[PDB]
Amino acid sequence: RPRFSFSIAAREGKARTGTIEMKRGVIRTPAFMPVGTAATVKALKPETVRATGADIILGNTYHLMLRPGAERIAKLGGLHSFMGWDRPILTDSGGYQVMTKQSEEGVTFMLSPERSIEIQHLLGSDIVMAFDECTPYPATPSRAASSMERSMRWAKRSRDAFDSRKEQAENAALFGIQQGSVFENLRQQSADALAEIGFDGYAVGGLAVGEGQDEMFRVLDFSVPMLPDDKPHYLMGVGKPDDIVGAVERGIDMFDCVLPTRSGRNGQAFTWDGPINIRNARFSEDLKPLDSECHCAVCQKWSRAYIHHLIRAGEILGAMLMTEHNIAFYQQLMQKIRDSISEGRFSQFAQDFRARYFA
Amino acid sequence: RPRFSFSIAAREGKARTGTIEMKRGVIRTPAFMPVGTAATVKALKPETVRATGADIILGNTYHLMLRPGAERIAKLGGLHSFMGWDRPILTDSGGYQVMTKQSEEGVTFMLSPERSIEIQHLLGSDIVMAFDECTPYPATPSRAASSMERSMRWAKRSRDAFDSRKEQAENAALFGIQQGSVFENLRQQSADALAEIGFDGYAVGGLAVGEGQDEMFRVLDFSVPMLPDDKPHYLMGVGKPDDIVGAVERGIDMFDCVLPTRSGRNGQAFTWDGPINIRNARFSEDLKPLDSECHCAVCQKWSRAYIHHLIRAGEILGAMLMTEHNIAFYQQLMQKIRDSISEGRFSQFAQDFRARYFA
Ligand SMILES: CNc1nc2c(CCNCC3CCCC3)c3nc(N)[nH]c(=O)c3cc2[nH]1
Ligand SMILES: CNc1nc2c(CCNCC3CCCC3)c3nc(N)[nH]c(=O)c3cc2[nH]1
Ligand SMILES: [Zn+2]
Ligand SMILES: [Zn+2]
Repeated sequence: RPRFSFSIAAREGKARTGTIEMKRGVIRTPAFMPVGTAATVKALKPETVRATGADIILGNTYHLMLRPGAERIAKLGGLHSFMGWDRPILTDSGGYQVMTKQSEEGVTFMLSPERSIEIQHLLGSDIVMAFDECTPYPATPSRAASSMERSMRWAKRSRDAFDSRKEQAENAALFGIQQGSVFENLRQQSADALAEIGFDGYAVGGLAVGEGQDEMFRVLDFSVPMLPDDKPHYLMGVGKPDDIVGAVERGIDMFDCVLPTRSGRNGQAFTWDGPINIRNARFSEDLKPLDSECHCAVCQKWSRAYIHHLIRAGEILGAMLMTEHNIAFYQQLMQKIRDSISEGRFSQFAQDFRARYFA
Repeated sequence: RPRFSFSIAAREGKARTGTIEMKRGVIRTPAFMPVGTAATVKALKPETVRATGADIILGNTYHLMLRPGAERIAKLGGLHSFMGWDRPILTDSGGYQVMTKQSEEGVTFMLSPERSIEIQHLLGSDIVMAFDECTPYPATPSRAASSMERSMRWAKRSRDAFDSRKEQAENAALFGIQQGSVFENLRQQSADALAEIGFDGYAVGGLAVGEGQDEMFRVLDFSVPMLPDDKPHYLMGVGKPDDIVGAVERGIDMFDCVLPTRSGRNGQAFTWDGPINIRNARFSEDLKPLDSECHCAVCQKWSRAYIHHLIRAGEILGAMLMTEHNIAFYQQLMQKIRDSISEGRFSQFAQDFRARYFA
């Protein structure tokens, strides 16, 4: 395999399906990336994450640079070896989660474009995110513009830091992040600056920060077409099933979110008929699986009533089973989206999905 | 298979190795039984418990009768179906863990010999423990005697309750529990009373309650020979690796303990060179597996340094990996004990084990 090759195999409207080939593996797009924190996808062995269908996972830079330390992980052989995941890993740049002392050089809380890129190198990341300033929502246009402009200066710094390190440049990929809050002109300036610099993929940053789905979709409507069509489009931090479907309808190829893992541990199970909270007393004697159609190992073997008991009791197996189901559900969603675009029936799928999910 | 058949295949001194055949499976003896609580072996899927080599697990009566309820579990199909373990289950009688208002009828806190036997029936237990009064340590001889005598009255009540229920009598087995604290004459009276009543197996109760290994071994020395030789001998609540080895040297066939699961979640890992606490800073960059010879999946794939990180971080995968290793270690110990008795070299094994474990 190549360092990086994105190929689009089929299209429907603005939606695309295809593949990213990297040295450590192939990523089917549109892709959902389960999130680790602290070098683990919470409550799952890597082999379980893979069995759900995940092709890539996100590593948590912020946590790891604090514990156990990026240099320690490199000493130990890198994140893949450390945690036992041998397929691609995307790492965020660490600044969204830091967001103490902010300046043009970076932030102390320390992190700069150069140090972020070096930490991701030490971790052995396959997809490296440029270091950016996420812009709070709402933002005035002045503030949005200042932030975006800083982020684009930091994007060039990130590019040059990555390219400076031969090992990294030859084996990893680098994504830039579009800012500009909800303002179309700032989103355009941002897209143009990133395209001039040139990246292997382009994230849409600064969304899912409190604006709500209608506003998120409105900004995606104009923002995603601004990015280079022939590179992947990553919507950071999104999201709920219905958010994913509409974002693919608007040209997004990649997704990450803590929703399935975090809310699973809290009792929320995704189903094709909408989310359920398994702690609810109505499930205490319900012998059906979490979802009626789901192919995961959890739905093949255990009832709602058992998982209800486990979560009510605070048992670790409860978090394990809920998280495996939720991540499997997300992967099954992505598979249905891929197959429906490939068959030219995604718009029908989206409508059918919504009718039933919100029934 | 039969309801219950214990066959001794080989002997060495007082040690025995053999098999218990039951309808749901065969149990290799000497056996270690992982403990659930709340219808789960903490942090493990049943298939993982089986992969470690366990032939039977213990269910936690006390917890289950409170949550989710014994009648609810029966409504749902019984404990085996509920939790997904289709092999034998031993259930304790619930009184050790209760130990509010104690009387000849039983205890309120409610539980009596009859209700304990019925709860174990509702759970669908394969090996049912008689309901007894555990005797605190230390105990005066008067107090020990009174308690033992009550327990033997309750043992007959348990026998008659079990036999009254045809379904239970035909498909499950019933064990009696010897009391008498550390007093040989009371242990003899107890053995004699239980033998007169007749049980499928005999537990040694009332030990591992604070007396220390030397005293535990002294009481086993005279107590186990008092029990019928041709039935299994169960030492309840024992214990550390070294306790297990010496107890098999004294004629014990079955063991249960929370030590491997509970202490695993706390950072303690068993190894052939003695226990280690993985939280210790000395492991932070140690690339070796938890134990150098262990065949478990955890030692094949992850380092001490990773598990150290996980437990320090309070990550659920840490508890999962530590518990799988510890239960696998215990099962490997039992296998070495079985093979060494079968080959007439157990006394050598015991000496070698101790020299290295305490090196
Ligand atoms: C939920 N919304 C959201 N998340 C955003 C994130 C994070 C995406 N997820 C990373 C994981 C979080 C735990 C470890 C890795 C964002 N990140 C960056 N760098 N810039 C954004 O504008 C940015 C914007 C984001 N919006
Ligand atoms: C650790 N020592 C110890 N435990 C004893 C236990 C419990 C054995 N383990 C049962 C599991 C605990 C959680 C759910 C099932 C004892 N039980 C009974 N009935 N009588 C004893 O003398 C008795 C004596 C015991 N001594
Ligand atoms: Zn499922
Ligand atoms: Zn091991």
